[PDB]
Amino acid sequence: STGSATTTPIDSLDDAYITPVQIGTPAQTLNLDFDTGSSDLWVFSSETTASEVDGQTIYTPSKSTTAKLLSGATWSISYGDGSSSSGDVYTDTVSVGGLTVTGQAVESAKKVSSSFTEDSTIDGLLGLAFSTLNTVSPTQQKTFFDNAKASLDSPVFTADLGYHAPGTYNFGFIDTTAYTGSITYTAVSTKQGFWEWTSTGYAVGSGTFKSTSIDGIADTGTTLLYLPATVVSAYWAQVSGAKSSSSVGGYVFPCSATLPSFTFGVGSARIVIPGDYIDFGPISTGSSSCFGGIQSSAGIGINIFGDVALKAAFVVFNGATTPTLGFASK
Ligand SMILES: NCCN1CCOCC1
Repeated sequence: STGSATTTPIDSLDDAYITPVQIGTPAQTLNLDFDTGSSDLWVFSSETTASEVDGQTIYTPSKSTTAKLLSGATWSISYGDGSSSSGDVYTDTVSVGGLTVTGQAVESAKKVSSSFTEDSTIDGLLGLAFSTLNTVSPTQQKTFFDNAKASLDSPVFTADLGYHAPGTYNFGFIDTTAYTGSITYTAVSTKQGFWEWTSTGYAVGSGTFKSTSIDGIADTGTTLLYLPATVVSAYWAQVSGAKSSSSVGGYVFPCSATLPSFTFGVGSARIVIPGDYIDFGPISTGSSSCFGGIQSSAGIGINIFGDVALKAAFVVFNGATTPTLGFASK
């Protein structure tokens, strides 16, 4: 079997991407944030505290004739960005672009932090990292991808995020028309439960490519590109007036600037991120200072190849016996 769904930016800055998911019987369509950096499928629901719901579509397990309460199971998750959510668990039928999983754990939220409440367009998350990170206790649950893998034509999912435009998440197949040139595959470590790979280096604009090992994760659930301070400083040093601001919490640059591109290595291949992808608009409404799309991972502990980097590429998440990551230009 296969599945194909359109993913769309939630706003004019591509701050996140939402993809419709059908849950239950009859179908209840929620727009979820497909997250390759986490492993819980969780949703805003009829059980979420009234004050913590602001415009999101909710999942009502009681109106789903296939929803089964997973007895004594609870989930609680804290993300790198400080946001959190928690609640109880149902098993239900879940479909993504025509690919169906029966008995998928749907984690129903009782509590969400304010960061989730303020994003009216994000109805929950669909975790696509390795099932070892799943927070369901006392019995861990598998991801949608893990549940479908046996049924899939090929054990893969692809991420094709758009810049200021719609994109696609495909399951079970590789769309050979969605990229140019070839897909370069690279090794993956699943020890931390993430799609963790090693980039072979980088370049700023038309500068000479620097061969250096950058370990990081392919994370669709993180908006920006988080890299070592040496790397990020070399990038922002090319932007006139750019500086690291402690008040704003990152590198800012004049909104009138035309940014240089950023290239990252995948083996001997190169993915070029156009400069416009790195502009995240005014730091505050009406400001002529803009927020940068390339930030330092020094406070994080891990380098993150988020949407800023992934949207410049056609990305294959190969869930073969030994998982790997594929990247092609598009
Ligand atoms: N609510 C703050 C975080 N979110 C994250 C996703 O993009 C929009 C802003």
